[PDB]
Amino acid sequence: CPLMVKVLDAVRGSPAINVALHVFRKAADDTWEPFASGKTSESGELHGLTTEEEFVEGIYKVEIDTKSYWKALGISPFHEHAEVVFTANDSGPRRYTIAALLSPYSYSTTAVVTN
Amino acid sequence: CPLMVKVLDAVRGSPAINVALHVFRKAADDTWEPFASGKTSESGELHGLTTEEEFVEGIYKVEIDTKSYWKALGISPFHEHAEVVFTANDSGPRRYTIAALLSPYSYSTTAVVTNP
Amino acid sequence: CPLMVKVLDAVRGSPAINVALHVFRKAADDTWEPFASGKTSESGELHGLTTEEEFVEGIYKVEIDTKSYWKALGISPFHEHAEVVFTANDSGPRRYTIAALLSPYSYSTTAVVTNP
Amino acid sequence: CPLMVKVLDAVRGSPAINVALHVFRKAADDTWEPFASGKTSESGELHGLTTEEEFVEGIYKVEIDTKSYWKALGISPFHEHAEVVFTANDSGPRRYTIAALLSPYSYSTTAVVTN
Ligand SMILES: [Mg+2]
Ligand SMILES: [Mg+2]
Ligand SMILES: [Mg+2]
Ligand SMILES: [Mg+2]
Repeated sequence: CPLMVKVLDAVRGSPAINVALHVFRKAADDTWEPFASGKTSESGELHGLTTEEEFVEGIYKVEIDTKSYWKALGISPFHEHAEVVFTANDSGPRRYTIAALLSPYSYSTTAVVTN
Repeated sequence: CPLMVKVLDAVRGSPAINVALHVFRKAADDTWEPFASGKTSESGELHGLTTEEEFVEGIYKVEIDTKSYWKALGISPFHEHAEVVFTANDSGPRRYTIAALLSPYSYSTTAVVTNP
Repeated sequence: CPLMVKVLDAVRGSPAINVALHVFRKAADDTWEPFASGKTSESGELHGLTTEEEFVEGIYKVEIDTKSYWKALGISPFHEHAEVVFTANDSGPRRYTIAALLSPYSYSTTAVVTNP
Repeated sequence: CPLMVKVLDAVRGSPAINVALHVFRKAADDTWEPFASGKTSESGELHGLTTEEEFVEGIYKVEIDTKSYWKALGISPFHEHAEVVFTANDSGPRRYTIAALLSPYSYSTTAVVTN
């Protein structure tokens, strides 16, 4: 599992469940091309997006549909979505966890990159 | 001043100075059109991006060039940029402050929205 | 203004207004002595807590009463308060801005430290 | 495991390893009394602080020695420590995860309370 996403809800103090997200890879076109997607689990996590062989160096975008999440809860949100854009880099074995902490008018994202 | 951006450096505990940022607005054909750009001052702020008359209803994207900021300080950061995407003014004009707090492998962004 | 506090509400996207906070300074016997207190304004800021002459070197604690803030808005939050503990002025006088960003089960705090 | 702590390093993008923390319980004295302590693991986590029987309702303080962590890395920090103060509340089965995200001049803490 070279790439995992974890989403937390700062209003309810809970995993953010059933959050849709899409992963894109930058093409030589300089355009965003679909790569993988899913919905977070009851633990707010999404595993199995890609494989070591598929997840080569390049620029990736993770788009988290925060707006639909807050709309489901009946809370007016600010952002259309949360986006995390980064270069995947081979430097020994690397696993990427993208963590996101959601509030209606604020979000934070952190990368935990381990070996 | 309907749109202002403030950027802070969480490593140094300081304004994030000379940070480039670009604002885009979604066009009717769903592409991102350039809207405004600038760089943060000594106070980490960018004022004067637009006017009440120009800042019409729409979907806007603020792209903050965090990578160049960290690189110039000797740091190889995680993110290519921080980008903030939001619908503006769809209930009438508002004043928007976009705040960003930067660390090499993390950032947070908050919006303060006020009624003039 | 050597010490200022700014508090934001991440649920509403607004200043956190009328937030009570108390500042303490560690005494020579390691107890927390009252130092200053006040409440945030309509802009979410609290100015005038102290002066350059009174704000001597020491270990300071800012206790922000986040629980009463959320409760008055109908929300039962996680934290009793947010507290910020730091050594001040031990390399000479500095100006400190303590920023807090509040959500019911989360908060963040950042310091902006500048040389007068 | 009714109470777990997880600490992340936003400068290095990694678990915050070997971070000392102390847990205190408020006494009727209105004073802070030692309850449990430990150091975060290589995954930035600290488990086994208490038990369901011991972790009764009351006010708890988690003090995270962020200053010593940053000093070990040679980075000047702002805070003496990070403190998380909360009331533990019986409302069906509840497990508490205190998560902390550390930067030298900034930290965030979030509570994930699950059933
Ligand atoms: Mg290479
Ligand atoms: Mg309309
Ligand atoms: Mg001295
Ligand atoms: Mg009860």
